[PDB]
Parts: sequence; C-alpha cells; structure tokens
Amino acid sequence: MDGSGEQPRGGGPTSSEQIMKTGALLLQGFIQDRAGRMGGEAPELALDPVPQDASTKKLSECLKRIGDELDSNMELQRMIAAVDTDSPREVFFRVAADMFSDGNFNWGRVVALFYFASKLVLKALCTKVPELIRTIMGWTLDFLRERLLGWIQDQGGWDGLLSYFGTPTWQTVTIFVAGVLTASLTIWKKMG
Repeated sequence: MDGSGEQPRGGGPTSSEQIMKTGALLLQGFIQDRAGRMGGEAPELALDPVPQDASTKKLSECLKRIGDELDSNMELQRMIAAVDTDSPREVFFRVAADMFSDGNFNWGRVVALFYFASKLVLKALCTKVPELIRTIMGWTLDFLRERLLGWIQDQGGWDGLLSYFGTPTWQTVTIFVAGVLTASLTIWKKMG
C-alpha cells in the first residue's frame, strides 16, 4: 500500500477521454467526406458528432490529401482487388495483427489502418448493407480503444501524429504506407 503516483487519470489533458473522442471523430470524418456531401436526417450515423474543429479539421487535410493520392494508385488498386471479402472479420484481425506483429510503434500501421478500414466501410456502403457500416466502425474503435490507447498517451496526444508530417517531401509518406500496406497483401496471398 504505497502508490508513488496518485491520480494519473482524474482530470486534465492527456486523458483517455480526449483521445477516444478525437479518434472516433477523425475516422468518422475522412469517411463522411469520402462518402459525398451530406444528407439531413442521416438515418445512418444518427447519434454521431460531425466534422467541426480547427484541430480535427487540419488532421483531416492530412488523411484527405493522401486518401486521394493513394486511392489513385493503379497498382495498389490492383492489389486490394486481388484479395476479397468472404470473411472480413478474420482478414481484418489477421492483416491488422501483421502490421503490429513486430517492433511496437511506427507510423505506417496507423495511417495504413484508417485507410484500410475506410474501404471496408465505403465498400459496405455500396453493397447496400448499412447495418455493416456501424459493425465495422465498431471493429475499428475496438482495436483503437484496446491497443492504440496507452501508446497515444505517451506521445502526449494526437499532436505527435500531425507533428510527424509537416515534411516537405510528400513522396516518402505515400511510399511508406504503400510499401508497408502492400507488404501485408504481398504475403496474405497464401504462404509460400
């Protein structure tokens, strides 16, 4: 009975509350923007926040600027087309686990995760199964709340995410996630 600390989680910045919240807004943001304009009533994401915040708005510009460049890769588009759905639950956890199956903390994993799921989400939007749209965002925050929560606290907060970019050469961040994301697809084939 002698806790050296006291209340590292009672009230103040760097709280699992600001992280979880920005996390569910950021992803929900790059999607609504990629789905189109907007639609009153929104019977789909009804009880849900909406893009609104000069801070979360800029971090969207980073995921947006690359969501367009990467999504125009005809080679990476030939790759995702080489996979398939069938069991998006096993693949989502198997492919994911592979991104963190070594090392511990990087930058491709995160970016490569939001965009990888963006398709599972958008792809479900076309398929006409909105009850799956919500079931997906569910598997996303599940992995974020369970694994990417303690690590987001040590970096202070999502400020480290955006502080990482700000780099002039934008071809090294697009080739990072692509080189890493494609690797998982390269082996996911069968085994070899």
